[PDB]
Amino acid sequence: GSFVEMVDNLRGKSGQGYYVEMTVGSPPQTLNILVDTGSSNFAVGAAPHPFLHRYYQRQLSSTYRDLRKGVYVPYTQGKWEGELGTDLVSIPHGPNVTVRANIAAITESDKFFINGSNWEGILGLAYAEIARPDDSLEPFFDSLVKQTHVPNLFSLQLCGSVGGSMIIGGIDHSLYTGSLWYTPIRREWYYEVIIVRVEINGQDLKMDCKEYNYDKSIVDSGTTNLRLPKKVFEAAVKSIKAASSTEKFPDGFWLGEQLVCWQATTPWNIFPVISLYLMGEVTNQSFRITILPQQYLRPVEDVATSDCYKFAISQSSTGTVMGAVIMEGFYVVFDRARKRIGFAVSACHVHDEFRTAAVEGPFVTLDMEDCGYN
Ligand SMILES: NC1=N[C@@]2(c3cc(NC(=O)c4ccc(Br)cn4)ccc3F)OCC[C@H]2CS1
Repeated sequence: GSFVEMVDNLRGKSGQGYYVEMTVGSPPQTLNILVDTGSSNFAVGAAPHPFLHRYYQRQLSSTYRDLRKGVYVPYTQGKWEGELGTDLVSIPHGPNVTVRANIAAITESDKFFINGSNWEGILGLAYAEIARPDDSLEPFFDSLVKQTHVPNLFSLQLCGSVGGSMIIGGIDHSLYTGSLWYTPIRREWYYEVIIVRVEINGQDLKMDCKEYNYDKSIVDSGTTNLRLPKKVFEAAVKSIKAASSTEKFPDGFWLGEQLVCWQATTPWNIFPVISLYLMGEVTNQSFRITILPQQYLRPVEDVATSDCYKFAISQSSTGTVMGAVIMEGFYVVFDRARKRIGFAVSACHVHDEFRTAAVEGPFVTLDMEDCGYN
């Protein structure tokens, strides 16, 4: 019921995302559902795709209502297609409630499900504006807040076989150390934020800060990498290269086109910290989040032809995406009631004896509004 009963309600595997158990229909059908703050549709497998463990069978549900409307969602790395309806939805290890939510019954997809994963649909937690087919399709969390007395916020602790917590309706103070710092949500569509400054190992990148948000910056648990606009990526790598001079590496590595390996002997110490300064709550005030190489150098456990690592910072043409690389350092509070997102040092982030992930402030930063793109 309460927040204790929600601790540790997330599961997954490295590179396959975090999922929460949900029930849909009556009687309740159990599905595992990818937690995605980067989209706004609740969409589940509804047909026996050979790689799904379980799927939504509408014919078995007494409370199912056909909306007599289809939906077609292409995106860069894939597509799904489905039939809109509504049904009763519960979260067993969430608040003690049942709600009537929109469901897209997925009937055809390409490169949407992961071969080998233990989830079979997606929970988009972002805002109606980016819901398919349009913002009249009320996102799940909107329905949850409207139909109940669950407070309008949730928080995510992503750890990594991975685990974590999704606290629906509140904050659990044991999941973080130090204090929460809040950045405003710039516009309620994605969880858009504004980055005001970037440092590699204390050294500023000294770019026009608008480049950091071209054409936007988002917090997205449905993306693995920290993704950076192309110009920003170029400068960051050039600067990460300079700082990690001790060893040299091929161009293909930085591009995520090869891995690089060490004996059972990783010198994380040879790699720099990365700091993002975010717009703060108050005029001219910012704060910074700092991640370790333990967040951006990801063990590739599946290398059959060989301890290898993927460089998990990549180029974007869609703006900055603070994906799992960022969120695994932090307890992240999606404070929808106050249009703000909070960051605190996660009690489960992977670090060593030399260095920690950090959230520090306040700092004084001028023209922070100028960093947003229009
Ligand atoms: N936010 C995102 N949403 C998606 C989307 C995301 C995912 N995510 C993952 O598989 C995933 C997450 C975390 C880790 Br760690 C590893 N993998 C799977 C299918 C999707 F369709 O939906 C609409 C846009 C699309 C791309 S961007």
